Amino acid sequence: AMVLHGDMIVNGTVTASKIVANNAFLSQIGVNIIYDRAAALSSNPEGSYKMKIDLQNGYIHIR
Amino acid sequence: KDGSTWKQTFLIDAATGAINIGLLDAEGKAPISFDPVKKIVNVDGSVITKTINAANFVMTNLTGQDNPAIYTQGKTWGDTKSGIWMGMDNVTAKPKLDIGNATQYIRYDGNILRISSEVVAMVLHGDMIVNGTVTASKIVANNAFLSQIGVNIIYDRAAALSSNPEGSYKMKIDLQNGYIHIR
Amino acid sequence: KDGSTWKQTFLIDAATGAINIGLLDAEGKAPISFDPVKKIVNVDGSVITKTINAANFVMTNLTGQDNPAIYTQGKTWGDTKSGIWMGMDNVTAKPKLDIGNATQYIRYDGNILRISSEVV
Repeated sequence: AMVLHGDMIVNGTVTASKIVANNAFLSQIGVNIIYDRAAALSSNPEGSYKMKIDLQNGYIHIR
Repeated sequence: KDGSTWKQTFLIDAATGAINIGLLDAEGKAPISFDPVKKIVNVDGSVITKTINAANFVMTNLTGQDNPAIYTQGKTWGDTKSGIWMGMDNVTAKPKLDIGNATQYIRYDGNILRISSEVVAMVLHGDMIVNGTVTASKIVANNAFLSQIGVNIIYDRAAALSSNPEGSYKMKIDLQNGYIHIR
Repeated sequence: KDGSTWKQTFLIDAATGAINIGLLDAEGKAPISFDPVKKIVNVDGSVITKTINAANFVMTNLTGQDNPAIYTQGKTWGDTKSGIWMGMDNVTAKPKLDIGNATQYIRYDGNILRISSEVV
């Protein structure tokens, strides 16, 4: 329900439950456990990937 | 009396109970003339109106084809003009409405609405547990306290916000073909 | 008749076609008095109204400075009050509108709108 005719400097909080886009010129990030859309958009986001860099427990799994 | 024109204004006739006031323009009627026979209360216009007591909202004398409505005469739901229309339309049995032009406006029908316009179009005064689907085409933010992720081929905003998201980066971890390129 | 005040209500004069009803408050007029000479249909107020047939929407007798509009008397587009205003404003030639206060409301002008509010 957001039809856009201008540029938004949001003075509130931009929350959400899902996100699809083509790119993102962001400022600072957060990604707990590196899946990929090689698996995410693909079925089972824990599906076909080659290396999942989880920064929580010294986890560099290389495939 | 006037010239050869016996202009008559007030009348009461003991033949049909007709009660007439004001000059005549109709074939046998005047703006505020009356006819208790086949009773009808006919009036029009009010220079001063500072009050009502009931709504004066519905339209009747035709249950279906006098649609209850307060609207701009000469414009309705589907006109390119920037006029207005409100009330309970009865050709659809439920309210029609349109405020503004045909591109930057608010349209409504008794069942659904069409507001093809923005606002500064998500202004937020509360916290959202979205019960729908939050889709999008682009995203810019300062951080994200997410739950689960997806990132096909690890670029960086060292390249993404920078020109050519395939631009200046140092290691692109694509999880699709055993691709760890280190620079 | 009353006291030394000959309060007159109904009248018809064969000098100017004047048709008068009700007590007088104006200089030479009454709420539902009439004057077919320089014709005018003047009335006001209706205790019972359960019907209309045409909109009763436009405002005329001044093409530009009687703006076609149904609105709260004493408030319009740009007032901090929480009143309302609707219709085809003619000082801008197109509809003005505002429902609610000056912070949590919906504003509109014939061309554009300003709804500085949320929804869930």
